[PDB]
Amino acid sequence: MKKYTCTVCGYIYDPEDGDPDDGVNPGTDFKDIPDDWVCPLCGVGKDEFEEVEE
Ligand SMILES: [Fe+3]
Repeated sequence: MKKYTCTVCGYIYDPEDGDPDDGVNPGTDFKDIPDDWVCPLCGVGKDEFEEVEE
């Protein structure tokens, strides 16, 4: 499971951690996060995130 970055503020979604306080449990791949979820830090939608490839 890849990490994704919010391209607006730099927040990194790490699938190991999830975003549990917004209902996204540890182990949830980015593509399975409900599509109305927004960046916890800046509030933009999923469409401004990009996969972290390295
Ligand atoms: Fe953000």
